Amino acid sequence: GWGSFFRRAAHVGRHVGRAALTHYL
Repeated sequence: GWGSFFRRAAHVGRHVGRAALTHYL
C-alpha cells in the first residue's frame, strides 16, 4: 500500500535475509 509496513518490523526474518553464505552448512 503506502509502503507495505509490516515485515519491516524485523526485515522478513533476518538471518537468511542479511547473509548466510558464510556458514559452511
